[PDB]
Parts: sequence; C-alpha cells; structure tokens
Amino acid sequence: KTRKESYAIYVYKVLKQVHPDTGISSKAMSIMNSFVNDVFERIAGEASRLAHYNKRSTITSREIQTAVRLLLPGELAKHAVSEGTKAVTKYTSAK
DNA sequence: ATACGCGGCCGCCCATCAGAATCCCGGTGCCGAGGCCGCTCAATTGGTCGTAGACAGCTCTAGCACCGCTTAAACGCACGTACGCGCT
Repeated sequence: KTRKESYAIYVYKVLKQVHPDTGISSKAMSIMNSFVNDVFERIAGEASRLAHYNKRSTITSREIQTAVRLLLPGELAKHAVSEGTKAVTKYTSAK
C-alpha cells in the first residue's frame, strides 16, 4: 500500500507521560509531527554546516552539542544539554 | 273584607376527594484510552575494509602589549530658537 510514515507513536507516549488520561485532536497530532520534522532539519543541517567549515568530514554528537547551544536561549539550553549528555553517557555505560 | 303563615333564597362555617409539584432515586449518549493484530519492509545483527581524523611535533604568523609624540575628536556648558505636545 502507501507509506507516509510519521512520529505518531513517539508524541503519544510523551503526552501519556505528562497527563495519562488527557486527550488530543487528530488535527493537533499532525501539527506535532510537522513541528518535529521541522526541528529535525533545523538541527541536523546546521551540524552538516560546521563539519565542513573547520575542515572535517563526519558529524558526531559533539557538534550537535555545540549546535544546540547557540540555536536556543540560556535557561532551556543548559537543561537540554544536561539531559542530552546523560542519556548518551548511560547508553555507553551499558554495552 | 283583613290578618297570619311560609317558601325557597342565602351567607355561614364545615366536611370530602382529586390534582399539582418537590424530592427520592435514574437511564443515556459522547469522548478518549485500549485491544486487538497482521502482513511486512525498515531497523538490527554479525562482520569486513579502509579511511577520517585524532594526536603529537613543529614552525612560523599575528595578536598583544606597551609607549610617547600629536591632535582630532569628544566634552561640558551657555543661550535661544523652533519644535514637541496640549488644547480646542
């Protein structure tokens, strides 16, 4: 049949996590995927840009790390890094 | 010819039977997590090769600092004009 994949499974549990027996319209659901896919290119594209400025050829986590910092304002940014840094840190701990 | 009787009418308080209306319990429809699921094609798994890029060595630009002769530019103040802004 057709494809047209989306992030619907990811957005839904997140909302469950923050009000479990709280609801949503089928119109705000796409707004959400539209919103995510939009932020996706915003961050990953910028990573691509720096990589081939100061003369290197792969994109790691550090770059995102840097990228994120100047893409967003002071207070959210730090918490965001923190969360980000740990999630992965744990990831490696396992293996 | 002349006087007595009364008759249903009626206001009265006083009695009976049905209807209206509030409270004691209700069914119904809408919304949103759930479950079920299944054919399957994208991620994961185990695996090879090679190449970017970390890293250490090196040298070799240019960013810093610092100074003093020179002076243009900033400063602060004095005076009034011609706008900001208030009213009608």
